Amino acid sequence: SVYDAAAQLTADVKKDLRDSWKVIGSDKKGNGVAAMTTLFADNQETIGYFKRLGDVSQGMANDKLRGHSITLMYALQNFIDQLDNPDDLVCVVEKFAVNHITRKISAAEFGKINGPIKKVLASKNFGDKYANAWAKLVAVVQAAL
Amino acid sequence: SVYDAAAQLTADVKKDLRDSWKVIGSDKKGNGVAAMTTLFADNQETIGYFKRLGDVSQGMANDKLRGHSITLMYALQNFIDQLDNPDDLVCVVEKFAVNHITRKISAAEFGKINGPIKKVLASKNFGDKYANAWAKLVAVVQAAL
Ligand code: HEM
Ligand code: HEM
Repeated sequence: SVYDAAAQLTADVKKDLRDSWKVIGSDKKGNGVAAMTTLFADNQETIGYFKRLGDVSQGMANDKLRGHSITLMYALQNFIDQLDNPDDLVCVVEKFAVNHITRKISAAEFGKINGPIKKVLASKNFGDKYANAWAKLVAVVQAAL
Repeated sequence: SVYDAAAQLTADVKKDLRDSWKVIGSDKKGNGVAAMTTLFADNQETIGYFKRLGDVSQGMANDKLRGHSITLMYALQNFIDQLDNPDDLVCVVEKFAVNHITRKISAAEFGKINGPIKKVLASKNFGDKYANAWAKLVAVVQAAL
């Protein structure tokens, strides 16, 4: 249940998400591409889903990958801005869930983004505490897939 | 090209876009839904394209419409944030262009959004100069359609 999942975002979790987002959200292009390049490197079996982006190994030099990556960060920005209102958070989460259901992405495979996020956070000196908070937000999307 | 259309956005135009967005972008849920409802009210022929959203006459109460509307405002947020780097603006514009090309939305039809934006701007007392500035931004996306 996406609603029960959203309820897991307690005061402490929301604070950790906001505090860490202030840092990682400041460079959407850089951290967005970093997150994607990590996903492709750690889970090569997911590259097939991104055929439209072309040669993803090119990283920042790939215009389609850069456009996709920046936009992905705005989806996260959207989630963060809706933390105050559960009903709005859920409707935006379900919107993005549809974008992935149509691409045949399961909850299990969507969860593969946790590794990349933990690594991007770690590179900014944000440890497991923050990685776990972000896993709870990702879990809300997983509940809708 | 799209790059040409973006590279032409002048300092004055960018100033007007940023000043007006400071206001209309501060209430994404409210202004996003208002923009969509106005599109359906003045251009009823577009309603069919949004069948996935269900009964759009439900307005704010329609969770699918609300989720879509909030997300549309973040696409605009994305554009505004990329104004000083045409290369990044172009790659995000092309990304959203694909979302519409796949739905068979022509450049002419995409331009139907200008009416709603003009009315939303007007509700906050931003006149013709501002509407013209936004039409130029919309024209960048049209260059990709
Ligand atoms: C924090 C997690 C993630 C977020 C917020 C997110 C967000 C997005 C957004 C905003 C889009 C563009 C939607 C569209 O225009 O159709 C997208 C596309 C896509 N996502 Fe994700 N995504 C995430 C994780 C994943 C993961 C882990 C996978 C795969 C294992 C995945 C697979 C896809 C695919 C295949 C596309 C289509 C790309 C294209 O052809 O343009 N996403 N995602
Ligand atoms: C300021 C201009 C506009 C922006 C920034 C914009 C942005 C968006 C975004 C972000 C999406 C979601 C893409 C996806 O998840 O697949 C979308 C979907 C869509 N847009 Fe637009 N759009 C604009 C104008 C228009 C206009 C004028 C039309 C029609 C005449 C249009 C038709 C569509 C359709 C049919 C969808 C698919 C809705 C669905 O089934 O979820 N858009 N748009």
